[PDB]
Order: sequence, then structure tokens, then C-alpha cells
Amino acid sequence: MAWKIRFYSGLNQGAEVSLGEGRVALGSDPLQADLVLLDEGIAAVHLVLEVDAQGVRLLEWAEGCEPRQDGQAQVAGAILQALAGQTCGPLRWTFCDPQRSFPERFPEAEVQTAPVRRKS
Repeated sequence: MAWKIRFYSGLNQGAEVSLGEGRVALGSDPLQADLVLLDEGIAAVHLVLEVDAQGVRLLEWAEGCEPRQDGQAQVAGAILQALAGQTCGPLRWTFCDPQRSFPERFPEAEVQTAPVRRKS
């Protein structure tokens, strides 16, 4: 198989799965999801990827979430980077080639500091 995925959230924490070529839907509904995710806030179809030998492409995701890669919002059609930290709301995951190892801890990202404004 082409790639493997590791989950770092929810009841899937620590799970690892090898992926062949084609469409991969992740979500809480087993009728619609290739990878069943059990966590609060996971949609019936939460995230849809297209996998081939060359890489992993982001296709679709649940309303109310924004897919991010090391904190940066991604758009439909983006090619995702192996071993970067992927998030989509509650879901945290990464992927890599079968000949490489996953980090034990989810990849930390440098996020810019938020502005704040005191209320009164």
C-alpha cells in the first residue's frame, strides 16, 4: 500500500492504518466512512481525502470545521505534507510512507500570538 495514517485524537488515539489508492472518507457513520472515527464533534463524513502513489489530496470536510496543516488553513485540492500535523476540528492526524516511522507525539506547530482586547 501507498501511505499510512496515524490518529492522535479521540478514541482512535494511537490507531494506525495503511491506505491503498482511491477515495478515503473519515467520519462517524460506518455506512459512509472508510475510517470510522469516534470522538465528540466528528461528523458522519468529517474529512475526505484522495490517495494515490504520489501523495494525499484534501477534497472535502465537515461544515463548521477548517482543515489545517501545522495550523495553516488548507483549501480543497491541496496536496498535504507527510508528517506535518493535520487537524480538522477534533481530529488530529498525520500520514507518511510505509518505510518511515510516526512520531510518538503529534507534531507541534508555531502559531502566531493572538491579539486580545479587555472588555469592560
